[PDB]
Amino acid sequence: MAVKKIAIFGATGQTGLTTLAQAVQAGYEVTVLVRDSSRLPSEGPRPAHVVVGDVLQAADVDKTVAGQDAVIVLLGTRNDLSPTTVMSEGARNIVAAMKAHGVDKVVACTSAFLLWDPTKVPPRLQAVTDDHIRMHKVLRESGLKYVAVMPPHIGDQPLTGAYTVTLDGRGPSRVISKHDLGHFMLRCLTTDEYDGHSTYPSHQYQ
Amino acid sequence: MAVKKIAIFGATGQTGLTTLAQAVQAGYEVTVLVRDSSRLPSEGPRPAHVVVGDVLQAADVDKTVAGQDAVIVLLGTRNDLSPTTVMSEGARNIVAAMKAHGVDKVVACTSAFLLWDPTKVPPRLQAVTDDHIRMHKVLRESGLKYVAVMPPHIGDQPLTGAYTVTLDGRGPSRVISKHDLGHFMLRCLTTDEYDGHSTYPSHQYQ
Ligand SMILES: NC(=O)c1ccc[n+]([C@@H]2O[C@H](COP(=O)([O-])OP(=O)(O)OC[C@H]3O[C@@H](n4cnc5c(N)ncnc54)[C@H](OP(=O)(O)O)[C@@H]3O)[C@@H](O)[C@H]2O)c1
Ligand SMILES: NC(=O)c1ccc[n+]([C@@H]2O[C@H](COP(=O)([O-])OP(=O)(O)OC[C@H]3O[C@@H](n4cnc5c(N)ncnc54)[C@H](OP(=O)(O)O)[C@@H]3O)[C@@H](O)[C@H]2O)c1
Ligand SMILES: O=C(O)c1cc(/C=C/c2ccc(O)c(C(=O)O)c2)ccc1O
Ligand SMILES: O=C(O)c1cc(/C=C/c2ccc(O)c(C(=O)O)c2)ccc1O
Repeated sequence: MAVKKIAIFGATGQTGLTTLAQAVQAGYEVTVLVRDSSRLPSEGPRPAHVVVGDVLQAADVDKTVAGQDAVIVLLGTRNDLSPTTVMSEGARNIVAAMKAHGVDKVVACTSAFLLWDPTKVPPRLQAVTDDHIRMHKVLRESGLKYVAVMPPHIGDQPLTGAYTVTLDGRGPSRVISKHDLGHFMLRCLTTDEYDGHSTYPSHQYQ
Repeated sequence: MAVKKIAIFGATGQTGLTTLAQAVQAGYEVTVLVRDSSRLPSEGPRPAHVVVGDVLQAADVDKTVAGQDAVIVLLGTRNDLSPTTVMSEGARNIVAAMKAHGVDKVVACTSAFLLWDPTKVPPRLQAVTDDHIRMHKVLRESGLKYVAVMPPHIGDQPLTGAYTVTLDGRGPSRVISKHDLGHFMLRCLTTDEYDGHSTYPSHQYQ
């Protein structure tokens, strides 16, 4: 494995949990950053390394990024649609840590709304989308090998590995399962073909 | 009317650098106040006059404002997430220097959060937004000819010169390219129509 040690940010979240499970099964040595109050469930798969802290603390992000081959970012605000900078400021700390530690590959999830006409983004999601836009700018400007993953609705359908990946535009379906989205984040570790592109994974579950 | 000499504050910032370059290419005689001259580009368009100093030092500001026809303010304190008064104290120094040297025109950048409901502000941006509000009041109460430029997200898109400007309200998208924002800063030097108004520049970048 050319990529074997990875940091996952957001591993306790909807997509992070299945991404972690798939990564451990695939043989990755995974380091996670978890907030003190929200640890990984005791029954689930165990990462190799756990850092307890906050993506808003440069020190905690540095500890998580040190020694890795690549970074997966699945940060979010769960059900909370309020104005926030946690994703963009978290990305700022991640970029600084990758540069300091010689890590180049970052696969980071924002949203397909970054490929929408802004006048059609639902107003209830505008505040979160605003921080996705801020995040994407931070990562694009970093000069790192950045894969911008921009999914549409994240659903509960199965892992298929059969989804479409649309480059630099909206794809033909409006859903991706959380399991397939995690599968795609990990696929991006094994190829350079999506570096510098936006990617829209989607599938028809049938 | 004929503005030929301008001071730019914040010329080494994201918007400042392109405003400066555009001003020099268009023929303005530009004076900049910079804390570190190595943060100015060594190649291409270069300002006519460089004052090395700090906007918090009244004598440095006075030396920058002396002899100008108008002032552009693109100050910012990106890293401050808790109460901060750099921009508003800078604006007090600028206003005092403008009055002492007979400079009547100031075009200054705050943010579109000043046009929207306060709960739109992400918590980590509350402090900078409070100081934007303080700087806006300093400039409004000065009696100077003041164009308040209140942009949304500042993006990276190429200069278009085709953006929308809405007066005393919001408008189309929630993004303006730094290049288009700089272009609009300079357009405000050539007209009185925005004096005493708030302006919201935005555009759709396809
Ligand atoms: N739901 C959709 O249909 C959809 C569609 C497109 C895009 N998106 C975006 O896709 C991304 C992933 O969504 P998701 O549903 O998988 O994520 P999620 O369930 O909202 O999980 C968010 C993850 O980020 C962690 N996190 C939040 N703040 C943190 C902080 N300060 N420090 C460290 N970790 C922090 C959370 O940890 P905790 O356990 O401590 O909370 C959690 O692990 C999000 O950005 C979302 O906006 C979602
Ligand atoms: N999407 C956005 O980022 C956004 C959106 C809406 C509004 N705004 C606001 O737009 C304005 C311009 O934003 P920007 O991103 O273009 O600015 P920026 O890149 O953060 O640049 C800030 C400028 O102000 C200078 N500065 C800071 N403190 C100074 C001091 N004590 N003395 C002299 N100069 C000082 C900086 O000089 P140094 O190079 O020496 O640091 C730099 O030139 C800001 O006020 C910002 O809050 C930004
Ligand atoms: O909390 C949430 O629910 C949430 C939802 C989103 C939805 C993103 C999206 C983009 C493009 C799409 O086409 C569709 C669709 O079609 O369903 C959905 C983004 C961020 C979120 O935090
Ligand atoms: O530190 C920073 O980077 C910073 C960023 C800002 C951004 C303010 C703003 C206003 C209206 C907006 O719509 C949006 C958007 O859409 O992203 C953003 C302000 C002050 C800052 O110091």
